[PDB]
Amino acid sequence: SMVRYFYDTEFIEDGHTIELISIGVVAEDGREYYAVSTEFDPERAGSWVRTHVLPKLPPPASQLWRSRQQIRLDLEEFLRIDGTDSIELWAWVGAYDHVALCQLWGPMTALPPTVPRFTRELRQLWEDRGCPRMPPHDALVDARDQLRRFRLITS
Amino acid sequence: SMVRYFYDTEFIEDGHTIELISIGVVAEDGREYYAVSTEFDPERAGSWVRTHVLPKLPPPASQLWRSRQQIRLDLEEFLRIDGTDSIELWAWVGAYDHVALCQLWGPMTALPPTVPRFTRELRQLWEDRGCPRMPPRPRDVHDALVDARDQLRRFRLITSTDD
Ligand SMILES: [Mg+2]
Ligand SMILES: [Mg+2]
Repeated sequence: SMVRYFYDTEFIEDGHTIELISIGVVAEDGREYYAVSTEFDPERAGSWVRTHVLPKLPPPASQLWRSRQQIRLDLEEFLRIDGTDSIELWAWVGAYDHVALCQLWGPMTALPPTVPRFTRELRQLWEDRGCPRMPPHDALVDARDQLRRFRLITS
Repeated sequence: SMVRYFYDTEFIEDGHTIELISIGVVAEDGREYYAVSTEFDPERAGSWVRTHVLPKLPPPASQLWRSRQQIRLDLEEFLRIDGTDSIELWAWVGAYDHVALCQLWGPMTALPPTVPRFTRELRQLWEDRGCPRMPPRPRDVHDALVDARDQLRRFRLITSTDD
């Protein structure tokens, strides 16, 4: 069968690279994943990220802080890539999010075979369904909200 | 009061950067844009890009070869970023193509206000309509302008449907 995952990332981007700060992913079965990268340089954060992203992060002793390799491994387990379920990825205005996600494996040719090479655009579905009314920058909170919006849109 | 632009990019992406090779854009009113960047390093190309993308590029002397700044300016004009129509960007999937297009303006904060921050995905629209049988993929698919043209043709079939 098919399982949908809704995700969001926070990152530092400068028109050239995208340095991942955090990633939240929620499956439609209710499972949740959240991690913060130990490998981004907070000194490179612009004012917006420094004031709206970085203060919401966990304290530094939290086990939520993980290396990029750990996050990759954690996502391979979370997405159940070794099993037979098919995977759909969804994000809201997530072009950069998709890149940040794929770059945890490398070039998009390094993606595990069962992870799709594109992320469905939740904003597109929303508009396609006539922009139904939905409810009123932490990545797991945002990912959770995307799932909630999908279920409303598709109800 | 809205105009749809269908686009494709070709690039060298290595898990860190996305270095633009070319971009093709087709407006649903028939207008076309195509340019090839003078700034990507062809030696950095992988074997797949070397065989499928590079040989379809135009000769060095072609006026199609342009700087990144020039492509930006050209796109500001072509998309009519200061016009009254709203702009819709469409591509087969967006993601890497959307980042490659938008990095023409540098960081996300510098994208002109009227350019949308997402690209509508034809692949998603095609699936949402029940995966209708489509025409075959054309002769030179990894020529960015050929790709964009074909995307518009598909969009029209997917939406000029009986539903
Ligand atoms: Mg986001
Ligand atoms: Mg492309």
